[PDB]
Amino acid sequence: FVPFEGIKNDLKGRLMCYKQDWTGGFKAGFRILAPTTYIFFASAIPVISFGEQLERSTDGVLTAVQTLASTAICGMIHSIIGGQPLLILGVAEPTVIMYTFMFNFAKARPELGRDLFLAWSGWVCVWTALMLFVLAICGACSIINRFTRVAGELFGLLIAMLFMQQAIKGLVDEFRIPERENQKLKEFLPSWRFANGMFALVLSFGLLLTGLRSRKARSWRYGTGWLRSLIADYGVPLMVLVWTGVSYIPAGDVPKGIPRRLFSPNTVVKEMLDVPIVYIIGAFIPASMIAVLYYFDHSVASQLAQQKEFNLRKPSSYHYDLLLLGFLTLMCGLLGVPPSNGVIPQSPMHTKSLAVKEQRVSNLLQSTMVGGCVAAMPILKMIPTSVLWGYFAFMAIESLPGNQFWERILLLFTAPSRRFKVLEDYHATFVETVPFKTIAMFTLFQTTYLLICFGLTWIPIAGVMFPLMIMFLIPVRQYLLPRFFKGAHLQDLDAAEYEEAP
Amino acid sequence: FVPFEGIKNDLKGRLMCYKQDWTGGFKAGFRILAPTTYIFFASAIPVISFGEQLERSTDGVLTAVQTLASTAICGMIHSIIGGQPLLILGVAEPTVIMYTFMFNFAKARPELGRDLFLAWSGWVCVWTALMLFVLAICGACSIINRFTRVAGELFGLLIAMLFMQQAIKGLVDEFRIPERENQKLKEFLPSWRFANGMFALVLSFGLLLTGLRSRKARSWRYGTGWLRSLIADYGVPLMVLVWTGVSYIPAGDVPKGIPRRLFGNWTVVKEMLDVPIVYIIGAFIPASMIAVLYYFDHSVASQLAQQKEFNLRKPSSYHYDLLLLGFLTLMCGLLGVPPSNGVIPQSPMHTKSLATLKYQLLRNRLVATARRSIKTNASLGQLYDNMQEAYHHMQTPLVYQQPQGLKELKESTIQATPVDETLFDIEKEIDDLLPVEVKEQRVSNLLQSTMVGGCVAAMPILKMIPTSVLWGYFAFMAIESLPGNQFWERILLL
Repeated sequence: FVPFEGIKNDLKGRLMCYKQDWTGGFKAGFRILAPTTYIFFASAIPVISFGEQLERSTDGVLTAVQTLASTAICGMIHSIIGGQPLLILGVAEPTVIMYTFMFNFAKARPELGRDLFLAWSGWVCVWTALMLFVLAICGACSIINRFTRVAGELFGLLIAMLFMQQAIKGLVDEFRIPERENQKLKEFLPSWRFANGMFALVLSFGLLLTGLRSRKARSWRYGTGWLRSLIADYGVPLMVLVWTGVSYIPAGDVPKGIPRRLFSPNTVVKEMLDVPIVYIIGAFIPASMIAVLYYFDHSVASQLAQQKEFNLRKPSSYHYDLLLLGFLTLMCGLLGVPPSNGVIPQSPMHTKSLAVKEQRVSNLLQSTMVGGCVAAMPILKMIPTSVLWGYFAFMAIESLPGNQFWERILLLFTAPSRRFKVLEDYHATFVETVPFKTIAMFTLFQTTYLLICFGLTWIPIAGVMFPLMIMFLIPVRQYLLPRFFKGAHLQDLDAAEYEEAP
Repeated sequence: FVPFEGIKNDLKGRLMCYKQDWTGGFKAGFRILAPTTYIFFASAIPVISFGEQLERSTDGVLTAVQTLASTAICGMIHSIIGGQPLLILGVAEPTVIMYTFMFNFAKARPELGRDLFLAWSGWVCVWTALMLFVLAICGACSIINRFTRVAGELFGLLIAMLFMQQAIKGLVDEFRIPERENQKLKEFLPSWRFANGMFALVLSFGLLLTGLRSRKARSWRYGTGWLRSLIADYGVPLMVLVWTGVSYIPAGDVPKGIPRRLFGNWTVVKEMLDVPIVYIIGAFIPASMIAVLYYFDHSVASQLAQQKEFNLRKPSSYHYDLLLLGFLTLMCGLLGVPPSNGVIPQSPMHTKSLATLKYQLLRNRLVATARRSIKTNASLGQLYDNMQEAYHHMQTPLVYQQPQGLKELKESTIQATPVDETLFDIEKEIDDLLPVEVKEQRVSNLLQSTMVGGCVAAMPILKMIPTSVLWGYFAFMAIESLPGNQFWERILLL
């Protein structure tokens, strides 16, 4: 834990390949575009969905333009001066949740209001950058090995639940009058509101079901190899386009705003000095919580992108990456946009697509395209919001497959006389090596923790504390769990490597 | 092609399993209700839709009451004295089309007009009955044997396309204005028309998708076997009820008719004699067309319910079935209702449901016997003989064929392995040595026909069903009319 040691080590490790990285990227030629476009489509649509969530949750202060710009800037900078180019940057759901909490707090206070929300957010980002610098300097990244599977899987399921809740909220709001739209428009008549809601249900469920079916095209039997690969890779953007075109079918027989489409339109230092000093101090709380969230997620995403099975020939840069994230957080705060952090499963998808051809080019190009999406905002404003709610549900459902916590929940909800069906197919090792009752106790404890965190998320002010509960899982797993469980049981239940059996 | 030879052979063949048919039907208790309810819904929904279509296109002379009564009476009579109880009788779309043509013709003739439409229809039915009698007596059904598998696969695909086209037409009509309702109503505004159409789309697609998914409940890792069997048996009726309930959720914020909802017999002999004799003779033309259509439809439906893959132990009655169809057509014409005939996919679906019923009964019996034997000796070869004995005891003694019997114990199964329960799972292995067999009987057909008959008295309950549910079920049946026919598989592989 010698100060600055990790940063110097990572800088020296990565400084012997910079030219090699760029040249290898250039040598890839035009064949490097397919992974680039694949990751670009994997990253842009979720970012637009988060932007729409912010727009509906920030009264239009933050929209898809801000999230797109933040993603582009942070990604390109991480490409140029980052330590782990394979890591994908963007605006993630936890950041959106923290910003929603911050806005809900700021609005209720006449001192700050909606006009000083961005200034307060920038102060929060300054504090977060300070804490990230402190963490990177004090060598806290040396203990990333303690982020055991339990915490990662619980956080994944929590994010999936948040996505599902957001999709349901969007579908429910599709039946109502938007808060900041004229109420005398013909499209907001009760008949047209009901029609718009029903059309939104149709479009969202069509998108969701077709995407889920298309995810598994390479296991189909019809069509050419290149077509099957194309479907399995781009079923998401293809379905988004198809259901947009479908949404345009009755356009001639219905009012202009049927179905509803993206509401997003086509420096804040001066206001920073106007924030009362007391709130500049009070920005410490959300700043600390955001620092915790980032310290978790960036490290976990880098780890996932740097799995040993990839046989990567270049070292890791956890400390330098955290320092660069602190700087990026500061700059995003100054520019009045939400900060970005490493994202999942975008980084592992980028790594698998590059399978390895490590370079700083693919990420740079994909971030440049995500930024250029801003210049095409008139094109993006053709997408209905029901498609975005369907996409939220799609992400929620797709977070589950590789999660052992979800599998153990399913085992819990399986009838006793039916575990042979579970054994018949692929499964984990703890099913055979561990007694069922211990698995049940573990799953009950994990589920209780997850529901406690989800319920805390609903608290208006104190609900900004869920990163603390997530972080508490490290000391709990370290000390309390061994008391109530026995060695190999915990080791197999909380293995760092995904084990499967035939 | 000797006169009466085919009918005599069919009657001789069937008369030696009649009491066996009834006793087999009564052997199973209420467990026979699952095939009965499945087929009852499959037969009632299309008949109600056809009745509504006839009511719209026939100026209210023929409604769903007539089609329901025809289906019920013809089904009961066939189930009692049919000859092939696996056949399901009902009013088919071709009959609807022909009756629509006949009404459109009669309405333009002042001599016939509208009041004399049913009498002319009855005379057409009399001619059709005579033609069917001639075809049955001369053994014209022998040509049915010549027709190969493709001759039935093509017909099945044609019926599937008809059902899908009907579903799409209903969904489209949900968006437009009915030609009989009051044009100046709140629920018929353009905005409310669009809302109704979109709600209908939601309801129909939900019913279709949930039914298709619940069809496969038996191969699930979750729930108790009793619950999985209940779902796999009554999913489609359950989904009909569930989505009917869902359609009522927004009822407090919409006009009266959003979404759109759905809504005995007599004798025409007296007015039959009032028809002038230029149309009694003129009925020969549509009579010949309907006779040929029924001759083809009845036979193909009967032979699609008797595929060789099902290993049926009882003979066929094509000739006697055609004779009874002629008699039933005469009766229906005299009663002033459209005639019934063998309908697909209802008949192959009936056979499949009965096969599944027998398979599940056999699986339960063999699992119970295996569990009993595993405790006492369980020698893995003394247990298999016990299972074979249980199988043989369960079967019904007949005179034509012999039970298939449990198939050979696979080499891999024995090589993998008294008997160690840890290395012998009954559920995994029992499915691999069970033959395909059909629980043939006359009780399911009679109960389904009686339920269709009671639907006539249960109209106020039927008034709550939205039409989008009907269209979703039509799509489900269309997908059911190509459940893996070799023609469809070969088209897929291309």
